[PDB]
Amino acid sequence: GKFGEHLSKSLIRQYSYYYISYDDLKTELEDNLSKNNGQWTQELETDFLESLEIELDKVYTFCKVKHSEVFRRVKEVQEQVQHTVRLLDSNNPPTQLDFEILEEELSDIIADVHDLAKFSRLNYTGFQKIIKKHDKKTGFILKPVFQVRLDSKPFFKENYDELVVKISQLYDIARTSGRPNFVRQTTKYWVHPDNITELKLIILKHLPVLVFNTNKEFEREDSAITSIYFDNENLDLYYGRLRKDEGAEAHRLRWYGGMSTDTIFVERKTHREDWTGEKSVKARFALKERHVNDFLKGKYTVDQVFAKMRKEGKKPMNEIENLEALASEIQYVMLKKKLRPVVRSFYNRTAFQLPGDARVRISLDTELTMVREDNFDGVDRTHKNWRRTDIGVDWPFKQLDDKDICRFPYAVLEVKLQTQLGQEPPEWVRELVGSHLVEPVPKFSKFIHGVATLLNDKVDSIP
Repeated sequence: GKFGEHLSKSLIRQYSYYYISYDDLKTELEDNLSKNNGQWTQELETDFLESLEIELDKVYTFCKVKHSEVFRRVKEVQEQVQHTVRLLDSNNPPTQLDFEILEEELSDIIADVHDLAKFSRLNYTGFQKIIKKHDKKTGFILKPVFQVRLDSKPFFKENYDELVVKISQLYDIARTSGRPNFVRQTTKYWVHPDNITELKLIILKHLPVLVFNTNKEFEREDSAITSIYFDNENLDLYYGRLRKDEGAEAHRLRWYGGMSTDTIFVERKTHREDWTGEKSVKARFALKERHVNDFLKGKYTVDQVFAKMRKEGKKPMNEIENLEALASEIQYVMLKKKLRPVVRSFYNRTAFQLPGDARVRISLDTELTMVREDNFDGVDRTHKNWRRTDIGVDWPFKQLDDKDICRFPYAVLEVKLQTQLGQEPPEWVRELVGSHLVEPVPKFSKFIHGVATLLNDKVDSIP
């Protein structure tokens, strides 16, 4: 009534005529009743139902025009945006200037959808308010009669749910300026044993030494990386890795820290030639030391190996089945190729990294040593074991015969960068790498070096 006409004055500026004539209908109700001394008739009702059907048809059609008009701008931009995306890969590319315009046009449609929605709703509220006022002031029933007429001609039933979702989808393309990060680097350097400490102290200031929670304080023992490499009498695996053969496997049994360590890593490296397009892999499974000799024989089955892991329930069966397939393959090769402990690789690793920072990550391998594990010269070193027991991690292994050990003259410094595009690596790294402490050099194999050095007499190809 009064609150309905006062709020009606808050209509959209541009559209004043297209809007409901509430005042004109409120006058028709009060003027006809005053004339008939507060009484409504069959004649007055049919004439008032005419006025309402005139305004309903006026609104329904305008809204059927503006609805198609705003849907036109949508079709036009949906098309232009879909073609812009196609042009991202083609010879003619779309610059950032293009997306700025597309966004500008969407913002304009957003304004229109808003105005269309505000109008449809304001009008429907008016019709509801006028029918409610008529049925009150007269004893005539018009609410369910007129509802049939409103439902047959809906402008208010517009969901906009799909339009809004589409506008956001299109706007996101303009926001993401198309269809929608750093650079890695790994360098190895030789370090002369005179600089191991100086270099360690330098790195220390910037990056802390990575210490694993060893259930006890640090001991030199805790940095030892011992790896027993396997090959046969004919040194098949060595030649394969040496000639960089496609699919060339290298088998090694690794343990971290001192002799107290019971968890042994059964590792395998598969070489993949660049022509395949596939990268080389490294795969491993953990094994208790008390089971190693028995496993390599075939006596300790793969199903026995992983029985505890299956029962533990921590790992998904898919992963377990892959680890089982791995162990099975490693077990097959050891037997079929008659592999035996051939050469031991030892070195101490000091890692340097800031927690949750990968911009710079350094590692230093020191006391690089290759020891004989074979029986190719008649001398049984292992004594039917997977490693010799006359040595531990007790470098420089003085007890060993001079011809069984190769104490490598240098240390290896590995610098792993992850530099975000546009930015540079820290100046401290650039200064260190360019200093008298490190020498530039490419990666080498401790297995190949060990076999070629210690088994010089057995090998024909020496790099």
